Amino acid sequence: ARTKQTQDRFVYTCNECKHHVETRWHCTVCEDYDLCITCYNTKNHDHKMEKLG
Amino acid sequence: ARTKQTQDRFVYTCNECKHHVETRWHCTVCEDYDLCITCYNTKNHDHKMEKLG
Ligand SMILES: [Cl-]
Ligand SMILES: [Cl-]
Ligand SMILES: [Zn+2]
Ligand SMILES: [Zn+2]
Ligand SMILES: [Zn+2]
Ligand SMILES: [Zn+2]
Repeated sequence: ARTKQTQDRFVYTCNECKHHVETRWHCTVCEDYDLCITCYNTKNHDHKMEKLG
Repeated sequence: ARTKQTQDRFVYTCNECKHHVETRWHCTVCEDYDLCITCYNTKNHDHKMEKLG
């Protein structure tokens, strides 16, 4: 038997271009700062970042 | 930036023992009939089944 269960998930946007991102450079210092790959390679953030997918 | 999004998913139980199942034998004929592996191997359903995980 199957039923529906409601749950949540995280959805990310690039803090710079405001676009939806799944692969993202995540700031290890800011609380809530992510960049798309293009913005990472264009306007680089002055904190250590990690690339998450 | 991250925010929460609400969404749903399917959760399955064994129609026989009523336990939660993730690996399950699914009836190809009934609309809503699943068996856990133990119940599949114990009280077999008189329809073709497929094993889903
Ligand atoms: Cl990159
Ligand atoms: Cl089996
Ligand atoms: Zn961007
Ligand atoms: Zn930062
Ligand atoms: Zn069962
Ligand atoms: Zn059946």
